[PDB]
Amino acid sequence: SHMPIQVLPPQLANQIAAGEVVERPASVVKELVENSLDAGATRIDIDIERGGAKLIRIRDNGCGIKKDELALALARHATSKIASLDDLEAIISLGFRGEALASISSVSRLTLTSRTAEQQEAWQAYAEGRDMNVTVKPAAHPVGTTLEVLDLFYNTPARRKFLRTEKTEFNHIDEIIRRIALARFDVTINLSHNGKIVRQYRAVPEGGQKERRLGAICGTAFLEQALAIEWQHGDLTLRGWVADPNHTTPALAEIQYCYVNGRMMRDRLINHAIRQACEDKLGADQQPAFVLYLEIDPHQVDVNVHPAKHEVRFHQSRLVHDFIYQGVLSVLQ
Amino acid sequence: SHMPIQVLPPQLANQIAAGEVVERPASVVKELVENSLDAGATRIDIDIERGGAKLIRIRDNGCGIKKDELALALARHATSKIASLDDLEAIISLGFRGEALASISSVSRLTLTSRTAEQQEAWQAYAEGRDMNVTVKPAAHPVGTTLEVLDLFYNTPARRKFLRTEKTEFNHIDEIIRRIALARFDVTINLSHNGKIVRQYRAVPEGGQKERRLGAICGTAFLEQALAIEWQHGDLTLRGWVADPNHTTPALAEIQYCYVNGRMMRDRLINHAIRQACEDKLGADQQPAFVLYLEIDPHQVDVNVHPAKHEVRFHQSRLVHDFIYQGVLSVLQ
Ligand SMILES: Nc1ncnc2c1ncn2[C@@H]1O[C@H](COP(=O)(O)OP(=O)(O)NP(=O)(O)O)[C@@H](O)[C@H]1O
Ligand SMILES: Nc1ncnc2c1ncn2[C@@H]1O[C@H](COP(=O)(O)OP(=O)(O)NP(=O)(O)O)[C@@H](O)[C@H]1O
Ligand SMILES: [K+]
Ligand SMILES: [K+]
Ligand SMILES: [Mg+2]
Ligand SMILES: [Mg+2]
Repeated sequence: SHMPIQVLPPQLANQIAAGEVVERPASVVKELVENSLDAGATRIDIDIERGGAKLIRIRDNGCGIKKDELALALARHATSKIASLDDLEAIISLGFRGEALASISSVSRLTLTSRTAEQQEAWQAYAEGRDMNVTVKPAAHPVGTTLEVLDLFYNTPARRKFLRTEKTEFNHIDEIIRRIALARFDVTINLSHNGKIVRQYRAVPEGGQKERRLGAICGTAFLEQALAIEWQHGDLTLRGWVADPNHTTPALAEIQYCYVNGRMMRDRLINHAIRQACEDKLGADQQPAFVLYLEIDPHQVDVNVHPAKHEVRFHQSRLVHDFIYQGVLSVLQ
Repeated sequence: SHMPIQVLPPQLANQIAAGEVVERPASVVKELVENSLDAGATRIDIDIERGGAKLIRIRDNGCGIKKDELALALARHATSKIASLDDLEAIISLGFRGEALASISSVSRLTLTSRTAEQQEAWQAYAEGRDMNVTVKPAAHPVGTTLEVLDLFYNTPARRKFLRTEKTEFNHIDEIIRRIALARFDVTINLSHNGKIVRQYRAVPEGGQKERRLGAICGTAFLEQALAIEWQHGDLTLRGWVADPNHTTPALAEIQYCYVNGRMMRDRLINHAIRQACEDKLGADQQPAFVLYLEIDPHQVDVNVHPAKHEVRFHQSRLVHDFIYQGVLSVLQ
C-alpha cells in the first residue's frame, strides 16, 4: 500500500507485454511475417544480421499501410483485423490483438515504411520515448511494407542476457520460417543471414505440386515416407501428410507440424490423436512424423488463449480428437 | 485493408486480455487470492457457488484499497506493485501487470469493496459499459477487501461453453487453493462451495510444525514418504519435501508442486532435475512426488513470460538445474 496504484508509463507497459509476446528474434520474425501474410503478401523477403540481435528486416508486397494509419499501426490495442466480439469469436486472420508492433517497438528500434496502391508518396514511422510518441516522415518505397527491427532488447538489458549464440538464434528463425513456409505454399519466401541468402521457398502455383516444397523444407526422407491425407466431415477437414510409423526415425520425428485454419500450432490433443492412431496401427508407440492441417469453423475453436497464439481450445474436444485419430488411422490402412 | 486500423473499445480490449489470463473460475480465484496475499492478508475466505459460474467471493484482512484508488484498481495497466523497469526485473510481488482486475471485470459482474485502516468509511466500486466507466459508492466493510465476481462470461457466450460441470470447475478451484495453501503456510484459508465449508487450512505459527498442514493438504501417505530438503548455495536455496521414489505411487505422483520465490510454478527444467535425481537414485524412472520451493535472486529469473505467470526462465539455466538435481539426490542418499 506504500506505492500508489498508478497507470504504467506507455513504454514500460508495452515492455511487459513484449515479455509475453517477444521471446527471442524468431518471435519478432513470426509476428511480422504473419502481418505480411494478413496483408495479402505473396512474396516476403527476410534479412537477418547476427542472429537477429543486430537487425531483422522484413519486406513484403502486401497491400501496405495508409499514411494516416501509421501511428495507429504502432499504437497499443489498435487493429484493422477485428472490431467486435463477433469478429473475435470468428477469427479469419492471424492477428487480432492489435499489440504486436507496439510491444516490439518498446524493446527495439522499430521502423515501419509503407505505401498503398492509392498513394504516390511513401511514408516511414517509428515510436520513441516513455510515451511512445510517433514520428511520420517522407520515404521512398514500393507498394507494400518494410519492417526494420534493430538492436533488439537494447533498452531491456536483463532480457538480452537470454539471447543465445547468433547461430542458435538464427536456427530458431530458420525453423519459424520453415513452419510458415509450410502453412502457405502459395507464398514465395526468401531468407538471408548476414547478407547471405539461406532459403528460397518458391510459391506453388494453382493446383501445382506441393510435394516439391514439402521435400525442399522437410527433406527427401520425409517425402519418401509421406502418406497424403484427405479426411473430411462437415466443416471438419484434415489434410497433409503423415510418415509411416514403421519407417519413421528420430530424425524424421523432428517434423511434427500441425496447423489449425492455417495457423501454426502445437496442440496436445492433436498430437495425442495422431500418436494414438500410429500406436494402434504400429506394434508400439514412437514419435510420429507429420505435417497436418486442420480446417474447422472459427466458432468451434478458441484461439484467444495465449498472447502469441501458441495454443487453442476446441469446443467439441472429443469430437475433434476422434476425427483426427480416424483420419490418420484410415490412411495407415 | 478494408477496415481501418482502430483502437479497440475498452471492454473488448479487456476481454481479449481476459482470454489469456482468465481460463476458468479457478483462474479468477488464483488472481484474486494472489492479490489478497500481496496486500498482506493473513486470513482469506473463499466462497464459491455452482463451480464459480454463479459466484466467486473472496474476502481478506489485507491492507485494503483507498477510496480514491478504487477506480485505478480496476483500470487497465494500473498497478501499485511496480513503477519502473528496475521494479520489473526484481519482482518481489505476485502481481505486476496491473491487468487482472480490468480483465476479469470485462467478462463478469465484478464488485470491489474495501477500506483501509485510515478510513472511517468503506467504499464499493465496479466498472460498466463498453468504456468500462467506474462507479464508486458508500459501503460498510471492515479493514480489508472483498471481491465479488458474478455471472462469469455472461457477456462472452462462446467462452461460457468451455465451462465444465460445477463439480469439475470447483475441483480446479480446490486444486488452486491447495497450491496456494502450500505456498503460504502462514495464511489461514477457508473455502466453501454452495454455502458449505469444504476446506479450513489453519496458519502455521512462528517456527511451528508445517508437517501438520502438509499432511492435511497432500495426505498422510505423502507425509509418511516425505523427505525434508535443505539445500543452499549463495542466493540459491531449495526447501520442501520429496517422496522416496521407491515408495511413490501413481496417486502420490499427482503431487508435483514447485514454487519459485513463493510463486506456484510448473517448470520443465525443475521437473527434469527432480526426475533425473530420482531416476539416477532409483533403479528406473517413474513420476516423483514432491513439494519443493526454490528461492533465487529476482534478477536471476524472468517471471514476465506468461500473462498468468505460468512460466519462468532462468538466466543461468544449467546452474539451476544442477543445483536442484544435487539437492534432491543428496537427500535420497
Ligand atoms: N506488413 C503489413 N502490411 C499491411 N498492414 C500491416 C503490416 N504489419 C502491420 N500492419 C497493420 O498494423 C496493424 C497493427 O499490427 P499489429 O500490431 O501486429 O497488430 P495486429 O496484426 O492487428 N494484431 P496482433 O498481432 O494479434 O497483435 C494491423 O492490424 C494492420 O492493419
Ligand atoms: N485484495 C486487495 N487488497 C489490496 N489491494 C488490492 C487487492 N486486489 C487488488 N488490489 C490493488 O489493485 C491493484 C490492481 O490489481 P490487479 O488488477 O490484480 O493488478 P496487479 O496486482 O497490480 N498486477 P497483475 O495481477 O499482474 O495484473 C493492485 O496493484 C493493488 O494495488
Ligand atoms: K497497433
Ligand atoms: K488495475
Ligand atoms: Mg500482427
Ligand atoms: Mg493481481
